[PDB]
Amino acid sequence: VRSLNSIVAVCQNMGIGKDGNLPWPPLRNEYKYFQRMTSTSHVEGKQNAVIMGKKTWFSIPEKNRPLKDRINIVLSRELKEAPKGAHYLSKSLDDALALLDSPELKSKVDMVWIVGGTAVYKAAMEKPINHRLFVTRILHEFESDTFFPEIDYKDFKLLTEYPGVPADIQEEDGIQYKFEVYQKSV
Ligand SMILES: NC(=O)c1ccc[n+]([C@@H]2O[C@H](COP(=O)([O-])OP(=O)(O)OC[C@H]3O[C@@H](n4cnc5c(N)ncnc54)[C@H](OP(=O)(O)O)[C@@H]3O)[C@@H](O)[C@H]2O)c1
Ligand SMILES: [Ca+2]
Ligand SMILES: [Hg+2]
Repeated sequence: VRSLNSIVAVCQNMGIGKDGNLPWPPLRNEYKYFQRMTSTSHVEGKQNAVIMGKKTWFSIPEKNRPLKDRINIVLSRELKEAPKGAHYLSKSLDDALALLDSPELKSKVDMVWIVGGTAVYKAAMEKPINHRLFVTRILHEFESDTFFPEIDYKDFKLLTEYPGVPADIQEEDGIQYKFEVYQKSV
């Protein structure tokens, strides 16, 4: 695989979750952004792949699984088989990466998106591969029990602009946030 993409929503303390869910009530526009970003492939007849941890998979309402129009891969050191609705189960990021290169897959897959949690983000960030990180910074603090790993500001350069990513601070339900994109070049 030539490059990875990661997408995350973070609040002020770099928190990404609480009690198995998100720290904030629903933001419509943030959500649509996530969907649009992870679903949109730039090649006819291909689909994007989403990789996520076990807890993240289970955080999705059951009736809503797997994320439509994407190949869902779940990572677990404990499961024997893919949880019901998931396309593939992998024992590590490496395995997942490998699988994707598999012939069966390689042809069917456009983009690879890492959708968390912590450990998954971390692993992906450490691979010495081209990587783009799409961060939504919510400019408020909510109680969180799960956090985003530390990003190496020497590797990941924040782009000042990116195609299709609004630049201004957004607002919704009295909350402000901004979209940011960082890029690591290998
Ligand atoms: N704000 C956001 O953008 C965002 C995005 C995602 C999730 N969230 C939130 O974060 C929480 C879930 O995140 P989390 O960090 O707690 O959990 P997680 O990464 O989704 O789940 C962890 C489990 O996943 C498996 N796993 C994780 N990384 C792995 C690796 N490299 N190789 C193999 N297995 C791996 C392990 O399963 P086994 O124990 O079976 O081995 C591990 O216990 C929820 O609150 C969710 O709502 C927020
Ligand atoms: Ca476990
Ligand atoms: Hg927070």
